[PDB]
Amino acid sequence: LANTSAHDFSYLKFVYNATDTSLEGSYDYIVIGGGTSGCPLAATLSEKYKVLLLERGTIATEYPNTLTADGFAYNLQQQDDGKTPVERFVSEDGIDNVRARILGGTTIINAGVYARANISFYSQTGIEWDLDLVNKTYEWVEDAIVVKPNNQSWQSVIGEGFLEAGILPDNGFSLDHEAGTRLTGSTFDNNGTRHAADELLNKGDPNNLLVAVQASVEKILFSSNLSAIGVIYTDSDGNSHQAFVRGNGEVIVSAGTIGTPQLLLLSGVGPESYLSSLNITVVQPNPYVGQFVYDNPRNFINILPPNPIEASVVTVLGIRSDYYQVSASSLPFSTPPFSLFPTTSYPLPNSTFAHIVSQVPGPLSHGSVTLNSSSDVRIAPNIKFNYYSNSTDLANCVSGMKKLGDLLRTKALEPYKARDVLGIDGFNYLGVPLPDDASFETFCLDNVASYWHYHGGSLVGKVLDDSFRVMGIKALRVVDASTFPYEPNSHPQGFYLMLGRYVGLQILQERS
Ligand SMILES: Cc1cc2nc3c(=O)[nH]c(=O)nc-3n(C[C@H](O)[C@H](O)[C@H](O)COP(=O)(O)OP(=O)(O)OC[C@H]3O[C@@H](n4cnc5c(N)ncnc54)[C@H](O)[C@@H]3O)c2cc1C
Ligand SMILES: *[C@@H]1O[C@H](CO)[C@@H](O[C@@H]2O[C@H](CO)[C@@H](O)[C@H](O)[C@H]2NC(C)=O)[C@H](O)[C@H]1NC(C)=O
Ligand SMILES: *[C@@H]1O[C@H](CO)[C@@H](O)[C@H](O)[C@H]1NC(C)=O
Ligand SMILES: *[C@@H]1O[C@H](CO)[C@@H](O)[C@H](O)[C@H]1NC(C)=O
Ligand SMILES: *[C@@H]1O[C@H](CO)[C@@H](O)[C@H](O)[C@H]1NC(C)=O
Ligand SMILES: *[C@@H]1O[C@H](CO)[C@@H](O)[C@H](O)[C@H]1NC(C)=O
Ligand SMILES: *[C@@H]1O[C@H](CO)[C@@H](O)[C@H](O)[C@H]1NC(C)=O
Ligand SMILES: CC1(C)OCc2cc(C=O)ccc2O1
Repeated sequence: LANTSAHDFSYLKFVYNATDTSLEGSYDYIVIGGGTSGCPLAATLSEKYKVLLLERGTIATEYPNTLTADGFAYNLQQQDDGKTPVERFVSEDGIDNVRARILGGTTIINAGVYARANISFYSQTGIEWDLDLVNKTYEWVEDAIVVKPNNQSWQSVIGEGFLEAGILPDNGFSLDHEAGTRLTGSTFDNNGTRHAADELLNKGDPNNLLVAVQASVEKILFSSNLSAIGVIYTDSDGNSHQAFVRGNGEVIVSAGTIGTPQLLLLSGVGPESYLSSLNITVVQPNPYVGQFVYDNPRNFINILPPNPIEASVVTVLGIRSDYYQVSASSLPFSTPPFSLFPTTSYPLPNSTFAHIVSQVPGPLSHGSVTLNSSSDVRIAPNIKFNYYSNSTDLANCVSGMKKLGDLLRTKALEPYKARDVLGIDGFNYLGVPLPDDASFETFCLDNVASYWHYHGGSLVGKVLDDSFRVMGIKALRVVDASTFPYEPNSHPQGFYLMLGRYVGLQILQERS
């Protein structure tokens, strides 16, 4: 595990403005998106080869509130001016959401929770994983940026509560996704400093790795034996740039669940009928690009204790097969953190509150990503998740919401009631309190938010082979959250950080 230490920006010595035309030319690898998977991938490939990492966002030093636990709410509260580290969007379902626009990607804006994948996930995928390597790669990430969190009074309350509510066994401190109650790792250190995927660039070879920031990759370039050969990207002034791969090199798309399918569709990789209807020339027909896009539901209640509670970052997890629960305690605010609540018309708290949540696993419900613009990558694509279109997800939210009921009934939570009455109506609620089964179904459907753990759109077995290659195209891979249809665990940053380096190692091995 990592120590308490300042955020390591040493890698800025090889970070350049995309306006610099001397970045243009040939590389062994081009990685698109300096995010959760993309940074460790680029750092790994740079051990042996010349790598260009292209990131549309700027550097995290420009937005200091990204570098502390205390800053979490600020980045969501801040207006999206097209330059900010948080990009706001609204799914076609009507649910407010965010994605990262910064070097380090969503690890620079997220809630810091670190877990390893459910050990059953690997065999469920049917990919021939090198499981020893997976574990060495987890340790490489964890050594760099993960800590054992210190005690936080709210998280200890919630852990006592989960155990009293029957979420057993007590797993103590563990990074593993396993049934029961545990303290998990965090990418916020014990001084509250955020550590993130951008610090994994410090593991790259500074003679081999170049990073362009404010680089908007607009198109993947192909050969006239179809190969990816390069990219077109534009800089912050709007001028265009080209970079290419050479010899046995490859372009990897690491632009996230939203950005990867968007760039593939803009490049003519996607469903023939759909692309044809936009007069986009088809380079590689594939009916599944931007299909099987998922967003795990977040359902929640908010309690307002009659005495102040101390704000906390989530470290204590309550895990069952059918639901994953946590709680954060928060200061009040008069500017809402965008997407914490599903719409902007949610009532504001004006005292300290506990946000107590359950996450639907999978989920089984899915939607898609489609282009809004057929040319401009800076225009966000359309995204729809179809929350609770699958009855199994609704069934699982019902079970989760019943367990949050059990949690509000524990001795652990009894001190946070406004009235010493027998029932959970003894709490004061911000928004809709918990309510047979139909009332819980209505509550699940009506009060859903994003968990922010959206995934899919470029699935292994649909768009990619078991080596993350785009089927039908040489020298093109995708490595990020677009790649799997089901969550590897409650909190997937750990899996995607691991995946970046792991796939980089598989690329270096395939080539040796
Ligand atoms: C608010 C929030 C809180 C979360 N909290 C947690 C948590 O506590 N723990 C946890 O495990 N998970 C959490 N998650 C989820 C997790 O952080 C993400 O699922 C994961 O980081 C996604 O990694 P990725 O590489 O797929 O995408 P990203 O990390 O978003 O990386 C993609 C990168 O590509 C860039 N990009 C996009 N398109 C282009 C383009 N055309 N050209 C150039 N660059 C481009 C983006 O700017 C971005 O930097 C959270 C998510 C959010 C939004
Ligand atoms: C870890 O993932 C595994 C496999 O995806 C889950 O085990 C499955 O769970 C369902 C519901 O309990 C069972 O009906 C399946 O048959 C199980 N499959 C296998 C291969 O064991 C497990 O639930 C996940 N664990 C947690 C705690 O989320
Ligand atoms: C890149 O250069 C332009 C000036 O041409 C400037 O406006 C922009 O802020 C720079 N971006 C970064 C990330 O330095
Ligand atoms: C990988 O580490 C996990 C704990 O995260 C352990 O359960 C598992 O047995 C390890 N697998 C191998 C192949 O060593
Ligand atoms: C595609 O181009 C043809 C002209 O070849 C035109 O008839 C049609 O409307 C165009 N469709 C779109 C959506 O641009
Ligand atoms: C683009 O997104 C807007 C939201 O601004 C949506 O309402 C509009 O219909 C979209 N256009 C296309 C072509 O998808
Ligand atoms: C839900 O998902 C399962 C697994 O994909 C699928 O078998 C089924 O068709 C879906 N169920 C409903 C209610 O649509
Ligand atoms: C569980 C979850 C979403 O984690 C993070 C979080 C942060 C805040 C502060 O704005 C408030 C509530 C909250 O809850």
